[PDB]
Amino acid sequence: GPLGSMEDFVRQCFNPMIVELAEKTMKEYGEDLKIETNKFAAICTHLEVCFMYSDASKHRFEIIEGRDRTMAWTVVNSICNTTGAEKPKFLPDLYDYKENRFIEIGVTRREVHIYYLEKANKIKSEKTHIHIFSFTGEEMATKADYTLDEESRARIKTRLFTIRQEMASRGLWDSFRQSER
Ligand SMILES: Oc1ccc(/C=N/Nc2ccc(Cl)cc2)c(O)c1O
Ligand SMILES: Oc1ccc(/C=N/Nc2ccc(Cl)cc2)c(O)c1O
Ligand SMILES: [Mn+2]
Ligand SMILES: [Mn+2]
Repeated sequence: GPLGSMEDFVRQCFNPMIVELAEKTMKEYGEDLKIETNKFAAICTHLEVCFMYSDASKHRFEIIEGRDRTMAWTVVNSICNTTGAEKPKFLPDLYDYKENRFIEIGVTRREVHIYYLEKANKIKSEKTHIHIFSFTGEEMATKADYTLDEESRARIKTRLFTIRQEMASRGLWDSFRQSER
């Protein structure tokens, strides 16, 4: 039927804090949200997932993603100094105080195993744990260790589904999906 605006969708669907942080991430990349709207949506989604992952167990995780790059590195360095954790080469998304490791969060509509292998190939760090979510409910994680319980992860998955369903309902899903990578 009607074909909506992705910008409208993002602003109606995500929390304003998430939207603004997303805008900042894009601006930090010099990129224009009004042209790269699908990517804007992707950034909001990834942010929301990182935030949900953290809220699934308050104070277990330190959030790295969403901060200014400089500030993010200061947080990472302080964590490494306090815990003795090995400094990663790339900025990760979270730190798990319980399992004593950084976490990289991926969100994709590509096939999750391939996506996982790509992330793990890029990272090169034996320590950073990778957790990949797809919009279809599949997930993939380092050493089949999924960190959180089924309830929490299902909450994340459900949110992803809701996003996909509302996109599809506005006619936005095809473009969004095809726009990855
Ligand atoms: O889920 C994630 C996927 C990618 C990134 C970081 N990407 N960084 C990056 C991506 C593209 C260029 Cl050209 C330069 C740097 C990242 O920080 C994530 O949390
Ligand atoms: O030009 C670009 C547009 C989008 C992306 C990232 N897209 N990520 C994404 C895109 C679609 C789905 Cl369904 C899930 C995740 C991106 O990395 C780009 O460089
Ligand atoms: Mn990140
Ligand atoms: Mn990530």
